[PDB]
Amino acid sequence: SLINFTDGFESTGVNQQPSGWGNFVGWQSNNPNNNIGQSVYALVDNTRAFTGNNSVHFKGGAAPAQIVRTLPAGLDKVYLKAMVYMSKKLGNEAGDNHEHIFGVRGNVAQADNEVRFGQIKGHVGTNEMPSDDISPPQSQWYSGPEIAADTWHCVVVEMLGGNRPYHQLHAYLDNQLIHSIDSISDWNNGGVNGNTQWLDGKLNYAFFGWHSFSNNNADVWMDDIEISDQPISCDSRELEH
Amino acid sequence: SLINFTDGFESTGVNQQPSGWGNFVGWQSNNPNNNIGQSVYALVDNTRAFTGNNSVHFKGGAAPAQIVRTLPAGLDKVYLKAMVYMSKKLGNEAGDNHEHIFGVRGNVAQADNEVRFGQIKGHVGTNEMPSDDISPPQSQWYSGPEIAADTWHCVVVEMLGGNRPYHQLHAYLDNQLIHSIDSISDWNNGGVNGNTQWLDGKLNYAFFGWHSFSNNNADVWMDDIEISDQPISCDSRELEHH
Ligand SMILES: [Ca+2]
Ligand SMILES: [Ca+2]
Ligand SMILES: [Mg+2]
Ligand SMILES: [Mg+2]
Ligand SMILES: [Mg+2]
Ligand SMILES: [Mg+2]
Repeated sequence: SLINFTDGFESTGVNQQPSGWGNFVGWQSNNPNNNIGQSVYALVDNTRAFTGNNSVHFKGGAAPAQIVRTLPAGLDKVYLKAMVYMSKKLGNEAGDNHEHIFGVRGNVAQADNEVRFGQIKGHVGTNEMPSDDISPPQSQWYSGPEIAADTWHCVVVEMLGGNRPYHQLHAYLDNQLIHSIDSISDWNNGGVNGNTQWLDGKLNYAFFGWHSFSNNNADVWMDDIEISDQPISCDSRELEH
Repeated sequence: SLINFTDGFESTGVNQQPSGWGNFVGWQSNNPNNNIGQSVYALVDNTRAFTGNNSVHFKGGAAPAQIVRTLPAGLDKVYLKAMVYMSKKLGNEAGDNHEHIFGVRGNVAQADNEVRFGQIKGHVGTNEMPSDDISPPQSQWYSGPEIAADTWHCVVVEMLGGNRPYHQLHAYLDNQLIHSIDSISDWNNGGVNGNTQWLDGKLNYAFFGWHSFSNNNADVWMDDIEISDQPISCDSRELEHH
């Protein structure tokens, strides 16, 4: 209703930043050096794709490599979805700090006010900034469902904000629930400093890519991105490839 | 002489960013949220100092916390100096990736074109971006001189660029030489991609603070910072012979 967006990257040339998207590359919003000569980039690639010719290829690590899209004013909730292919797994990973593929941010220039989905402490899940809280709690770290390397996955994240008693997040892999934030006790460290409305101010930009706080370089490809304020799920082709 | 700058932080109020410096805090140049309410900052502090009442207190980690000074155009060399007090050590440290306290950068917006002195792979030394090369080589890693936690140190970094056959860096602790780069074989990964003039374009901004690529939070205090195109050293008081 406020946004119904899809992108398969098919109209953008190879080695170019996806048309219509901004970037967050090397900790800089709209880095002017997002190009195939750098070690960190977010560029269209026609050598791997889920549909059509093209995907977006993120090459990064500790230095983020992301595309970023503005979200409409007044969103209460958002759904992020993509076909995702990664060089390493997420989940069930000893030694991890945290790493993420999808998120929303409040301020374009900074990664210090955002919600980050991928894994935390080696379990699929979420990190919020600026609290630096993480979900799930410590009991579940370094275990749980895996998002395997070297295959296409259909990943969906639902973020429910606005006028409800407690903001929520649900993440899915191939339409199976793999992570939930339903109440304050789903956070490790006291629940985003006690803020029940913890998506407030976060839904200004959507971002996709690779960002590791575990010192791991990766290559990630995404295709068939969808962003909506109404629910999204994976279709027969995305499930059964 | 184009620059001969000293700062003891005595004229700035406590909890304020040092007057006349820029910042690089949480990966943003001149971050407007550099204040005592945040988890990452670079602020004047009177709870510890080497001279007078005040030092600059860096609180950071993976997220950098730094002050930044613009350097004059056309430097061929620069010396960076400070009294430094750290919550953890540099050097002789197992499992370290790299971390740094001093540096110079070419472009104010990014940490991807700079020279970084502190430790690399647990030995005191230097990391260059964008090559990501490190000095000394692998044989010396996780060993060598220590810059101990919880005491004041007088640290000097000498960077020699310009028209010489190979750019050099030397670092000194209490006037003792602890780290040198003066030949391509001092680099682990084959020498900044072959660039003999590897300080070219790097002497635009000097920075001081804490930045870990080893996921270590720290608190660092510095006092009596100096920047110059002529040599800088430590006086007997700074050496703490007592
Ligand atoms: Ca496509
Ligand atoms: Ca002082
Ligand atoms: Mg699949
Ligand atoms: Mg669809
Ligand atoms: Mg001393
Ligand atoms: Mg002096």
